[PDB]
Amino acid sequence: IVAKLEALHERHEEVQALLGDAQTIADQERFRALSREYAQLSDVSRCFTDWQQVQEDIETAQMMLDDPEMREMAQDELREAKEKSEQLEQQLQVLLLPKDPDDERNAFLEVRAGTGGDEAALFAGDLFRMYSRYAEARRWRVEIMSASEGEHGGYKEIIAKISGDGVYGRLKFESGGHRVQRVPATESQGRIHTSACTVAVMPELPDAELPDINPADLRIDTFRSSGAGGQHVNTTDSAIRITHLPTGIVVECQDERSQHKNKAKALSVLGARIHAAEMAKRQQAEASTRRNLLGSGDRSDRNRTYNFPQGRVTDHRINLTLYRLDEVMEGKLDMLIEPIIQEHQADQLAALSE
RNA sequence: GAGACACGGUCCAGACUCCUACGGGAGGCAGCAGUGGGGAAUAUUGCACAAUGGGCGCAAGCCUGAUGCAGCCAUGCCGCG
RNA sequence: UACCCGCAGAAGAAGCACCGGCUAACUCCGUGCCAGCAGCCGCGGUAAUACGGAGGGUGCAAGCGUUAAUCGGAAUUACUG
RNA sequence: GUACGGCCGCAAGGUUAAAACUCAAAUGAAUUGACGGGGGCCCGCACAAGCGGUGGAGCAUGUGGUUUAAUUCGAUGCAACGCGAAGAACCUUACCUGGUCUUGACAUCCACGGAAGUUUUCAGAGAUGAGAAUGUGCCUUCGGGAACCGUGAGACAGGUG
RNA sequence: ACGACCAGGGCUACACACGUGCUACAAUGGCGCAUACAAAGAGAAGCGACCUCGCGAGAGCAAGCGGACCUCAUAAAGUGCGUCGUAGUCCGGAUUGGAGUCUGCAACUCGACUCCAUGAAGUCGGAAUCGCUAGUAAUCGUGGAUCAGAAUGCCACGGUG
RNA sequence: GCCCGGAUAGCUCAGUCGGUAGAGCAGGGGAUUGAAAAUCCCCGUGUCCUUGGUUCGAUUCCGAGUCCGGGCACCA
RNA sequence: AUAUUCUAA
RNA sequence: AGCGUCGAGUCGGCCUGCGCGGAAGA
RNA sequence: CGAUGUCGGCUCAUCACAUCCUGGGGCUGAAGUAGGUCCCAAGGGUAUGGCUGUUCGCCAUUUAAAGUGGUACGCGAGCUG
Ligand SMILES: [Mg+2]
Ligand SMILES: [Mg+2]
Ligand SMILES: [Mg+2]
Ligand SMILES: [Mg+2]
Ligand SMILES: [Mg+2]
Ligand SMILES: [Mg+2]
Ligand SMILES: [Mg+2]
Ligand SMILES: [Mg+2]
Ligand SMILES: [Mg+2]
Ligand SMILES: [Mg+2]
Ligand SMILES: [Mg+2]
Ligand SMILES: [Mg+2]
Ligand SMILES: [Mg+2]
Ligand SMILES: [Mg+2]
Ligand SMILES: [Mg+2]
Ligand SMILES: [Mg+2]
Ligand SMILES: [Mg+2]
Ligand SMILES: [Mg+2]
Ligand SMILES: [Mg+2]
Ligand SMILES: [Mg+2]
Ligand SMILES: [Mg+2]
Ligand SMILES: [Mg+2]
Ligand SMILES: [Mg+2]
Ligand SMILES: [Mg+2]
Ligand SMILES: [Mg+2]
Ligand SMILES: [Mg+2]
Ligand SMILES: [Mg+2]
Ligand SMILES: [Mg+2]
Ligand SMILES: [Mg+2]
Ligand SMILES: [Mg+2]
Ligand SMILES: [Mg+2]
Ligand SMILES: [Mg+2]
Ligand SMILES: [Mg+2]
Ligand SMILES: [Mg+2]
Ligand SMILES: [Mg+2]
Ligand SMILES: [Mg+2]
Ligand SMILES: [Mg+2]
Ligand SMILES: [Mg+2]
Ligand SMILES: [Mg+2]
Repeated sequence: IVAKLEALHERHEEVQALLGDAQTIADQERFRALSREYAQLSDVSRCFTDWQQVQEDIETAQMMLDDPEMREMAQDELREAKEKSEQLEQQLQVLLLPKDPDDERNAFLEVRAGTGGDEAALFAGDLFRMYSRYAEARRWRVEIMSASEGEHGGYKEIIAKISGDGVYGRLKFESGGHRVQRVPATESQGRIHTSACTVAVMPELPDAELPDINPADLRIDTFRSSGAGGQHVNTTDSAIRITHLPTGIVVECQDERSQHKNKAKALSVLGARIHAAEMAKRQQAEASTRRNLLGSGDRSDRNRTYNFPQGRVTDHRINLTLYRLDEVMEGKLDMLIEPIIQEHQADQLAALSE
């Protein structure tokens, strides 16, 4: 975390090379993706320099006078300066806190039973409750589209839309395996069992606007229809082939004797086929996106472990362990989320162009 | 030819490599060393005919990558630090 | 060249595998069904003689392990049996 | 005992008969149990025979849940739920909010300075802080202490974590 | 500071679900008046008589008793006589208003008790389910621990049966 | 494009033809069970597709749409 | 006459 | 208008007449 | 309606220009090469196959280019069927 904020000072000075000189002013293109990079990590740098002024003072705060007598009375002045540097860390949060429009949008919280059968399902229930209680705290509107209840309680699957301002900015990190280690409720011998649940947090995609079939994006071919119908069918351009140039979808229609009916029928079909083909892409995109977020339901594939015996939650990607499980299960998730958002932004502002 | 259907002979055909004045020619490391390649992996383009053997010779000798030796490698066995 | 004699000075010369059982050799720290180990049985899910390091120990030693391959153990193709 | 091939068959199929791959077992008999909607024999308000309740009402009380700054922690089939608690207004109290302390509310150890106690005032929600009178006893080699209070250490105390 | 001190809050929250109790729905009863018959137990910062005052909870004054002595302390169901006459009642006593009492630095959150007023649900409880074999069940009072105060709980005690 | 039928509880369906809607399965609460089913008791559930009329009053009777299903779009 | 089921340390 | 200089007209609306473009086929 | 033979192919065409190529230009978000777009221009030129009765279309491979239309969607007293 501190090592990352050091890497900002590494990419703070090399950029701060040209102000009113002649090197990168030749092309405004490359300069545009450089001057704007400075601005983002400039606010964080100056605030970090203020924190890098207080640390070293602690190694000369123990004894400033020399003899131990007034040192403790003098330390109270440096103790107040330590409380000020604590507020600089409280600011650090706000300077990292993300400002990307994608974070503000709403989110579909999908929770599925991993390995553990009924026990997994009971813990899906405990996770969904934990998110629900976290969603109603900060005051979001959580509502259930699809539930599949387990035999002994909980859910085999629970899909809930969580609606507010900044949902997908705080729940994006819940995606993946959640491993639970406890004596289940479905357990006769008092044995500890290790179940997992998969959580997918997918952001709300702007519904799906079925667009108008622009006639300038059509090639319409008229020609003689095939088969029976005497002189009329010999001589009449009844048959329609509408080729949609964008997609490349082509629909032929010669079911009726009138070109107008055929053309009408073909536009209808070409509509249906264009609108079915794009809704297929969306399903595939969603299916693949979900597949990746979930991972396997196996106990080995996890971002977080909830060990009830020890009352330990341990996020595995930010090697963090808290003995505050009872709190976390009641939906005080800002013990776990905050750090993850810090270390995510620490990387974003460190690696943008590189 | 005593002996071969002949490793470093002949003829034909074939594929491959090379030379060519384009007409035509040349060649065969499964000797020793060595090169490329293949491979988990296997050595020096030494020295000498002094010894033992072989060819020819009356013999002296000449030839002998057989052989005797050296080089390389903990590859093994044995011995010693 | 083998071998012999002289000179100086401990001087120039120790590693490799293993230590849960089978199997000779045990403890501490770290990790927390992860990372990893593993010939078989198995070990590891916050008090690990089994993982990784350390200290100690055992076995081999200019080798030591691993892998491959063969017979053995296998009376598990049995002639012996 | 399957595939492929062969032979047989009207067919159904039979017959002959592999391999890959996979597991560290699979298996036989017997032993101790446990279990059976197996058998036999017994017992207990276990049923039956009775009597009175609970489940509905209002209230008490505990719990789950929900709520909350906090609703402290524990008990959870029988064998948790008027249970730990034989008694939460303060105290208790472990919880929350705010105000405070840092060898420290509670111990031992050392140095320094003071007898304790006694009344009284102000500020403060109180903790606490700042004053002012008021004593300077008890053991005594009248050198020293030990009755307990302050102040400074750093060994540690402290923790219903 | 996950240690320590303090004030004030909270453990008493309330769409709801369950357990354990209490009180009822009445006439084998209610109310009024009169009147019998227990056991067991507690008591010194304690139990507190008598007398006086108060509708009452209580208050004042104060004996006695570390108790087979004094106090708590009137047992109640029962019995006799009266009334009510089957009504949501002269059943039931929730809830709420007003006015008090006492404990306690302090009863707002959050005490118990008293008085006047108020007079809810409830007319014997669906599926179900509990206890009990005799001085038992059922029903009737009585005491104690904890405790300043604060039992319908608990632990004891007799009565009727 | 036209035509016939349909739109009623969460799902599948009755019903009514002017007033005052049901069923089964879901759902909720209780019970039974060591627990989950099955079972048992108690409950709730609808703007009667959307509009614009007629009417004192429309789920019901008109006239539009919308969605669904079933025809048909022919003679040549 | 009717009695199904019990994952995974 | 042209570039303060230069020395008579000048500017763009209205009413209306006739024309111009817009105007490619076997 | 006392008959004006109807698709496509074949053969043979002929005209228009709203130009596919070649010729001449303006503008270009025209550096060059190559394009875009609009104007002028009808002299000449303007695929062969696979599939399908096909017209159309898709596909293969060409070409400077494989124009768009009219002609009883030209052409059965010319062929096919
Ligand atoms: Mg030869
Ligand atoms: Mg050769
Ligand atoms: Mg060679
Ligand atoms: Mg190689
Ligand atoms: Mg030679
Ligand atoms: Mg051993
Ligand atoms: Mg082997
Ligand atoms: Mg053998
Ligand atoms: Mg067979
Ligand atoms: Mg066969
Ligand atoms: Mg019975
Ligand atoms: Mg009740
Ligand atoms: Mg609790
Ligand atoms: Mg608990
Ligand atoms: Mg505990
Ligand atoms: Mg416990
Ligand atoms: Mg309190
Ligand atoms: Mg505090
Ligand atoms: Mg307090
Ligand atoms: Mg409580
Ligand atoms: Mg009454
Ligand atoms: Mg007492
Ligand atoms: Mg009533
Ligand atoms: Mg009655
Ligand atoms: Mg008995
Ligand atoms: Mg009683
Ligand atoms: Mg008491
Ligand atoms: Mg009794
Ligand atoms: Mg099943
Ligand atoms: Mg004109
Ligand atoms: Mg005629
Ligand atoms: Mg032209
Ligand atoms: Mg011409
Ligand atoms: Mg000319
Ligand atoms: Mg073609
Ligand atoms: Mg034509
Ligand atoms: Mg024609
Ligand atoms: Mg023809
Ligand atoms: Mg003709």
